Amino acid sequence: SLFELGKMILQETGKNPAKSYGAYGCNCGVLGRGKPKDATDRCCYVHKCCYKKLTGCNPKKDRYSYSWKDKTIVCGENNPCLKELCECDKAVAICLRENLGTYNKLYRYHLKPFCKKADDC
Amino acid sequence: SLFELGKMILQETGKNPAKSYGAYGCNCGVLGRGKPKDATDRCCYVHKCCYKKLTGCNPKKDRYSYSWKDKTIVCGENNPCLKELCECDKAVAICLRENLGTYNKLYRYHLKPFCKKADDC
Ligand SMILES: CCc1c(C(=O)C(N)=O)c2c(OCC(=O)O)cccc2n1Cc1ccccc1
Ligand SMILES: CCc1c(C(=O)C(N)=O)c2c(OCC(=O)O)cccc2n1Cc1ccccc1
Ligand SMILES: CCc1c(C(=O)C(N)=O)c2c(OCC(=O)O)cccc2n1Cc1ccccc1
Repeated sequence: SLFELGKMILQETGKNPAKSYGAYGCNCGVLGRGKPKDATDRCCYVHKCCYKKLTGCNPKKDRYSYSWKDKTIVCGENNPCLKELCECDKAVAICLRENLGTYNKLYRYHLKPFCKKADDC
Repeated sequence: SLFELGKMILQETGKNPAKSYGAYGCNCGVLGRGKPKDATDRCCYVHKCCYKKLTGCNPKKDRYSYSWKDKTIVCGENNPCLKELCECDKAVAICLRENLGTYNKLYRYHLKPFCKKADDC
């Protein structure tokens, strides 16, 4: 669910998830996908496409189990779809931390309606 | 949809919706409901309970028709669920504008794990 995603982003990046990523670029936060503005935006683009493949469950509301061992997100879920969901969330949290170096505050509250259309997932 | 909701909030409050309300208190933004911190937070609490009473239409993705006539939000929508959805969004936009006087910047991006569980709607 969005709860576990938010905890993951806070654990990996150390940043408030909705502040730094609630409306970043054309893909982070609300209002679907668009042409990525930068590397951080592409993390959210990939993450949204990760959600679109979850054909057997529901990413926004389905809670899953994960652990924080050796400063690493570990998805211990036995259910295959929840496990696939947890790995989507873990990937974007790692991706967002890995691209903090090119984070641009000018994209933090980006006017998404004027974004160029995105390619199909 | 979030498009209409965001535009309603801007027209009523004069504030940008994601920057000022994308994460406020315990109820504004994603991550569900919680014990509200103030009157602004309670607007989003009531708003989410309003969404729960809807009759099948998707509050996030479904578009509806409304007009800004004589500085008033008018829900001309005729579909019963989309009309109620429009009325939910108009209510929170008015609520946030009515309570701007106690808008506390410290509750912006309020850490959402912080919050106590909310009462049932
Ligand atoms: C980058 C963070 C993010 C999403 C992403 O991880 C992303 N843009 O991919 C995402 C999101 O994406 C899933 C989807 O659109 O279905 C939907 C809604 C909000 C979304 N926040 C903001 C947020 C998440 C969790 C706690 C607090 C704020
Ligand atoms: C689409 C929702 C939205 C914003 C978003 O949700 C978004 N683009 O992120 C946003 C906005 O940005 C959030 C922020 O700056 O706080 C600023 C101002 C208005 C904003 N409307 C309403 C709107 C946008 C474009 C045309 C007509 C109405
Ligand atoms: C108060 C603003 C708000 C929501 C509310 O109005 C609120 N928390 O009640 C809400 C929201 O709530 C509906 C729900 O949780 O299903 C879900 C996701 C984002 C939400 N933004 C932020 C936003 C909305 C529209 C344009 C730009 C930013």
